[PDB]
Amino acid sequence: KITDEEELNDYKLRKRKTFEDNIRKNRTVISNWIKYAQWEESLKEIQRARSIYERALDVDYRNITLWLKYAEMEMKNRQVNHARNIWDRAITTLPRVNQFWYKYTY
RNA sequence: GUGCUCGCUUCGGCAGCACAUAUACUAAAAUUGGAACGAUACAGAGAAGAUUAGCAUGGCCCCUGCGCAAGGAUGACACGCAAAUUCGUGAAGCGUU
Ligand SMILES: [Mg+2]
Ligand SMILES: [Mg+2]
Ligand SMILES: [Mg+2]
Repeated sequence: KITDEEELNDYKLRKRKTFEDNIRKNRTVISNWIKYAQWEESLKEIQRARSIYERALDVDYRNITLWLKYAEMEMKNRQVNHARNIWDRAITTLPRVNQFWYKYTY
């Protein structure tokens, strides 16, 4: 059982260290980024997860499920306007992926 | 500061002229922080039984070396509920239109 936010920050320190270490070794391996971003979105620290998805798109911009997870985080967390920007950037960079257009018009 | 001054003009002072033209991380300091690989306790070599030569791979880990040699335990690390977009069959019971 964790008490006041010193111990919560210690938990977060351990988890962030674990994920950043997995990112250091694998470097690519897109699931590592997705797990770390899902963990950040579960704790409503979604600016961290914006950073993680943007770093993952710096690694691999052509991976379509990564764009999908980033945009579904921003849709899910009621950030209509961020997600809308993401879909515009997604359909601009990867225009022959029809997934992006269907989900944005939906 | 020196010298020339047919300068006042004594050998005292002054006047003019010429030449000479810009050092310094400005400290004898006040401060300000970070390191060592030594002890002192816990700790003990990778490869699916045991004993083990090693050569790599990658980087927000470096050390010895002049080294684009070669060593450092194969120098160490690496050991992970390793789940990424995206579903459907058939029968039975209950309630509903
Ligand atoms: Mg060697
Ligand atoms: Mg050996
Ligand atoms: Mg090695």
